Amino acid sequence: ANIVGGIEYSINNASLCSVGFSVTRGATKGFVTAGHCGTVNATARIGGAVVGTFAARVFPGNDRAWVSLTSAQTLLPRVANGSSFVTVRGSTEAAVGAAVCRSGRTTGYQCGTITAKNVTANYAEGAVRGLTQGNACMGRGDSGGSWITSAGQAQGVMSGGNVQSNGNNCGIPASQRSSLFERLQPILSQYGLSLVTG
Repeated sequence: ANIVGGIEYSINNASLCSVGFSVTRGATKGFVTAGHCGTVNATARIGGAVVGTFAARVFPGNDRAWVSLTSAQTLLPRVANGSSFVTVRGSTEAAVGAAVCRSGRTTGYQCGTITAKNVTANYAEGAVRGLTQGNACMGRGDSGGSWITSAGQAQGVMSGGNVQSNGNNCGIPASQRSSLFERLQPILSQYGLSLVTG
């Protein structure tokens, strides 16, 4: 499969999440995603086909993981924006107030601004600390997916947010949204990963 931020993948033939970003670990191909999407060794599929397995994750506390892919997968420095793409150009972290977008299999490509840093989410499984908050909308299944600026700076991976009874927070105003992502930089260093860029 072609590995593009925001696309769907399944975990053990069960849950669906979204790809974060193509990465390498030495010779090993991978993608980063959210930790709550799978346990170590869980099987990832795209397009009906096995593409790899969860190599490592931290969740709760953090919310991060990477999927170690077979060599047959095609890593790409891209995030889905409708039928188009946003090129991944680096991992510079944006400040509060910056515009940012996110991509995922439920709500597609959505944009807003960064409103706060170092936010704690109290999820079912436990607290997750250190999250960045934006007011782009999202919904269930967008977890793991890319957060990126239009200028191509990869920010992090979708963790959670204040989804409403319809499964998303797109039906409330931006001022009322809390959409939380796990910062990319600590994921990259904890697992020794390099971001695929173009």
